[PDB]
Amino acid sequence: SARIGEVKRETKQTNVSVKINLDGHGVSDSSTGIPFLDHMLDQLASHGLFDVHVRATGDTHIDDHHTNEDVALAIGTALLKALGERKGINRFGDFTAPLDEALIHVSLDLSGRPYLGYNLEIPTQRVGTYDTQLVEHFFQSLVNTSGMTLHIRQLAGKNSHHIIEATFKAFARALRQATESDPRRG
Amino acid sequence: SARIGEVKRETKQTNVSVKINLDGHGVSDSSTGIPFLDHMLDQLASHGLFDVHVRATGDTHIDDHHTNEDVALAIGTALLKALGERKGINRFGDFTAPLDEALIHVSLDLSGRPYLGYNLEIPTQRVGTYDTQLVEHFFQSLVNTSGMTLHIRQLAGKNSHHIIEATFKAFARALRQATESDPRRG
Amino acid sequence: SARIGEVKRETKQTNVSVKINLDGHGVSDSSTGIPFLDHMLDQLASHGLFDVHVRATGDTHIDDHHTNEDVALAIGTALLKALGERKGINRFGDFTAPLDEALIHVSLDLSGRPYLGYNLEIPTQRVGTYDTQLVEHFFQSLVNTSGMTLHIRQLAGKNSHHIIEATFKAFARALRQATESDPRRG
Amino acid sequence: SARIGEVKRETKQTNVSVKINLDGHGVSDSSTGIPFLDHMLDQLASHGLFDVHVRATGDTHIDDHHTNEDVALAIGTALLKALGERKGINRFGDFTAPLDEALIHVSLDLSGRPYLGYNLEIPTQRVGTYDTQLVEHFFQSLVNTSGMTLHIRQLAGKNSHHIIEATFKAFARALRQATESDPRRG
Amino acid sequence: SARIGEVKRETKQTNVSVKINLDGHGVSDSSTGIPFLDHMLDQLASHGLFDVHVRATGDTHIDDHHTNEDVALAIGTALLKALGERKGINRFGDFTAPLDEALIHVSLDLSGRPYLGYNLEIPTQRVGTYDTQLVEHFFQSLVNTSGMTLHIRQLAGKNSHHIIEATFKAFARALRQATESDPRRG
Amino acid sequence: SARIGEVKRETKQTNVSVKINLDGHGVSDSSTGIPFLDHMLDQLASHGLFDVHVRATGDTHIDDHHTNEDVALAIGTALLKALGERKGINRFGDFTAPLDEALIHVSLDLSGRPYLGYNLEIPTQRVGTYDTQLVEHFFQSLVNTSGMTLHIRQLAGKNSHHIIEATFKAFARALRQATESDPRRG
Ligand SMILES: O=P(O)(O)OC[C@H](O)[C@@H](O)c1cnc[nH]1
Ligand SMILES: O=P(O)(O)OC[C@H](O)[C@@H](O)c1cnc[nH]1
Ligand SMILES: O=P(O)(O)OC[C@H](O)[C@@H](O)c1cnc[nH]1
Ligand SMILES: O=P(O)(O)OC[C@H](O)[C@@H](O)c1cnc[nH]1
Ligand SMILES: O=P(O)(O)OC[C@H](O)[C@@H](O)c1cnc[nH]1
Ligand SMILES: O=P(O)(O)OC[C@H](O)[C@@H](O)c1cnc[nH]1
Ligand SMILES: [Mn+2]
Ligand SMILES: [Mn+2]
Ligand SMILES: [Mn+2]
Ligand SMILES: [Mn+2]
Ligand SMILES: [Mn+2]
Ligand SMILES: [Mn+2]
Ligand SMILES: [Mn+2]
Ligand SMILES: [Mn+2]
Ligand SMILES: [Mn+2]
Ligand SMILES: [Mn+2]
Ligand SMILES: [Mn+2]
Ligand SMILES: [Mn+2]
Repeated sequence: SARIGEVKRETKQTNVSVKINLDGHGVSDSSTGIPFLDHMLDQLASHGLFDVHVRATGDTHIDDHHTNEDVALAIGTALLKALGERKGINRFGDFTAPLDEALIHVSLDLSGRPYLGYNLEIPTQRVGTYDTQLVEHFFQSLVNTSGMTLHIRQLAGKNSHHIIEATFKAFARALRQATESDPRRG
Repeated sequence: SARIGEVKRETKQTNVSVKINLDGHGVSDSSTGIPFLDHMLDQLASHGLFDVHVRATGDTHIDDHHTNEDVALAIGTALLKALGERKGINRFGDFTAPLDEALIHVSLDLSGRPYLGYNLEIPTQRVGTYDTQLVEHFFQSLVNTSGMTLHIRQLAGKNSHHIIEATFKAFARALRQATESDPRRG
Repeated sequence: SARIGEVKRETKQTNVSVKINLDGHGVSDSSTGIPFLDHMLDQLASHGLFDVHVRATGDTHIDDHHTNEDVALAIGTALLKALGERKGINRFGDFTAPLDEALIHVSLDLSGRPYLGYNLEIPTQRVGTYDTQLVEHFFQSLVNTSGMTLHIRQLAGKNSHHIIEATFKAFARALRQATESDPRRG
Repeated sequence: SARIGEVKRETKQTNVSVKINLDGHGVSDSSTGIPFLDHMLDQLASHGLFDVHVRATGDTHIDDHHTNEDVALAIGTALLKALGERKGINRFGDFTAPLDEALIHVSLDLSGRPYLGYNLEIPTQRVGTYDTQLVEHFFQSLVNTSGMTLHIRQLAGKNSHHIIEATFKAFARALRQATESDPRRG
Repeated sequence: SARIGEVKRETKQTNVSVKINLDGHGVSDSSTGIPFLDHMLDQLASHGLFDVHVRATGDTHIDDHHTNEDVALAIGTALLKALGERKGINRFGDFTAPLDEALIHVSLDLSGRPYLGYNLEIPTQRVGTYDTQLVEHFFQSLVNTSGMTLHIRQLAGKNSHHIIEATFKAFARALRQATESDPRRG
Repeated sequence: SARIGEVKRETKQTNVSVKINLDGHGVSDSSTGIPFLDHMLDQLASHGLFDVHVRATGDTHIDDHHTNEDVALAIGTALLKALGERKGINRFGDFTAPLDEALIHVSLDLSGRPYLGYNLEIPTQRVGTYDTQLVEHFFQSLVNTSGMTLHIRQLAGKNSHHIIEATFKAFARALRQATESDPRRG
């Protein structure tokens, strides 16, 4: 049956619930209190064919940082849980996706060793109300709990929304590849 | 008994109440009308083991500047009052604390001569709704009324929230050291 | 009697009322819909000893630009009206004022020829909700309708609020000097 | 009556007595054990029309530093005391004075917030037996206890005695302006 | 009683056993098949007062890399286990230690978030038979499984053995501080 | 009982007597014929809680060099003697202390191998009558006879007296730490 991982975590700052199906149909059901992040999690579901269910609340009066971080941490853990024994999967993923003028290359390995390589240069400080420093932190936190090797390379781009969104498209497609069955490893 | 300092000050712009216990247990009770500052004052309490009670209101319609300044001024005065005759204390504090990639070295002396040395380079203009120029002004104002020699050195950091928060962790730990009894000066 | 100038102007975008007494006592009564500008107009009154009455409404949904501009234009006209025949006045003003680390030199002549020389470098984009580009535009518009020669020189400064506020202090003091009676020109 | 401030302070290192009349006639009566400093305090009295009475002794065997510092601290306190409630005064001062080729601009505000901006470049290490590093320290210490905002800008100069002396002339004249009654604030 | 963590892990490449006592007496009992690493683990025990028991074998015919990595991973896990609920500890550590001309500053937080900041510049490729690239990898792997925030700053140094050994001295002393009881958090 | 070291040495150039108590109460009793050095030795006693008794005479007609050197040599020997078998001590010390704008980091190890790392940049040639080249020589000579590893790093500073004095404060505090009992090495 489908590989599903679920995490619930409450702290004094945030409360987060995540459920991810690696064998999904792109069902997008994310509400973090951070609308731009919800849009990116929808991208993860649609471009990766994951089913993504996220609920979070938190101390957004301070800033979006703790919520963003705790959502990412929980997603990484949910991915780890869903992966189970990791038998028979491709393990590696590699994809370069555009959004108009933006072009982002993502390469990853479900290695069990956390590492983020990241060189995005996002030229504005806010996309809507979303602090663009939080993009790197989202991926770093996700890597840290999932135990993923992840490289994100900005090949082109000028519009901040395009850069970030193309990153999520490429990541989702690379992660779909990595999590799928390898037909010669059954 | 415990060294407690209290200040109340009302101006045409702000109204501030501060009570600080140098011999506290980290009781955090700060409401300034500036949520990010409240978070940093919680850090001061938790990392310093001060009991910190702050209430402020002010002209935040203009910007957070007058409130931030008047809170800092009052805290410096409250620290001065709490210190009393300053007998038997370590006087000096020195600590370097991280928050992830950020690393901040704080050195201080409860000297009676105000000085701020500060080289933070905070790469974004807003953390939540908090103007990052206000960090330096908070420490400068606090130094001016407390009569503290304070040096803040940014050794590493990229995320603005991490840089500022690590600064408060390091400051709190250095100030705890300085305010504690020196076992050989009794 | 006192030199008073009054202007009312309604356009499709803004509605502005200004009354200025050159021989005032620093009565501050400004409500523009732009809180930071209200604070600066209070500075004008208090540091210049002008009585300043301003009411404005406008299309702040778009941005503060049209309101800021129309307020400034009306103030310049009100100053011109109040000056009347300009007999017996000092005409020239010259003052350098600080606000903490900021230091601003203003020199002006009530010449009848508009000119703004301005070299402020305001290092952040927003003070509260006030767009810092609007400072230069305020002075330019005021100069244009008053027919003033005005030079503003930033000698020092780092905090944007301090830079802008010191500018208004220096301007107010220079304008007080220029508008006052010359004891040898009666 | 005249605004007079008096300070006496004895430490293990120095003994200092200061009496300053803000409403003086330039009576110069300074003996610090540092002859060049006595000359500068005479300049303060003569160019500011303060009456300045200073007596100091100290550990000049070590160097002039502690004496210079403690004299400056006491002067700042005496100024603060003499100012009293600060009602009706100009508050701000601004003057540029030469001594031959030297030209020094001083701007100050009796603000209650200490700040020194200082860019003198004194090209020799000793004027007589006076260590030229002590000039900055004199002004810094004075600012710290008086709660003054003070900016000192070297516009020209080559001879060290001229640079330092012009600074005291300009400071004295700016401080006279700041401390005098504002005829419209009675 | 004493906080002890134990890890055993066998892979196709290496076999590692670690037992660490956080409340030790500096008992040094390390045999990794990598003599220079054994020397550094002795330093960890002696300078940290940890009891350190390590046994490892592995594919040193290929190079020391897999053994070094797997030892480090296991040590990080053993530290995590030994820490237990982490109640009442200092949590943060900060120390700068020399070895002759080498001087290394280590700052760490037992945060639960892995991060390594590292700027060593080791000027030779081999210390004995030990590949000096393996130093960074040892700390990175240890951080990854322990969930430690760790910064290592080379302040001075020329001799590779001195640089690496001073790093272990400083790390051990910082980790001792972090793991010890905070007398005010009981 | 208290760890006391005493040295007497007469040469054709100087005559020096030193007695140091590592377990002192900050008793300061130094007379070298070099007043600035006496002030620094008082700092050593007060900031380190050493009891420091020094008497020296010498050929100060030539310059202060031989006296300064011979005092330092004797102090290093006295420290070595007082340390005795060096059992149970912390051995390492690490502290960063300010004096106003100056900030100096000292790290040391009572290693038995002499080394001085020193990067002070003292911007004037004389503090009082004390030749500022003699600061480095004092520490070098002390290191050479004590067998100490000592690093002195200037992090900030402009006033020569402040730079040198902060160095002695930091050194004294680091040396107090190194010489004190380690509670876990009894
Ligand atoms: O690539 P998708 O099919 O998910 O479509 C993306 C949308 O165009 C949208 O999110 C967008 C287009 N430009 C910025 N954002
Ligand atoms: O160090 P603390 O125990 O006070 O925890 C701090 C929190 O992690 C939090 O304030 C934070 C983490 N990243 C940004 N902020
Ligand atoms: O100079 P004033 O007496 O008008 O006082 C100004 C206030 O201190 C205030 O507007 C301010 C201080 N720092 C930023 N703003
Ligand atoms: O300007 P004053 O009237 O006080 O006269 C100053 C003197 O000329 C004197 O102090 C001087 C001239 N050159 C260096 N010093
Ligand atoms: O600092 P320790 O007491 O552990 O002694 C270290 C030894 O001197 C030694 O490991 C060494 C000295 N130079 C390189 N290595
Ligand atoms: O830090 P201490 O308590 O020893 O006080 C030092 C004195 O202020 C003094 O030595 C000094 C202050 N500025 C230069 N020297
Ligand atoms: Mn974070
Ligand atoms: Mn989109
Ligand atoms: Mn301010
Ligand atoms: Mn935080
Ligand atoms: Mn316009
Ligand atoms: Mn203001
Ligand atoms: Mn000083
Ligand atoms: Mn002269
Ligand atoms: Mn590897
Ligand atoms: Mn060795
Ligand atoms: Mn010599
Ligand atoms: Mn001194």
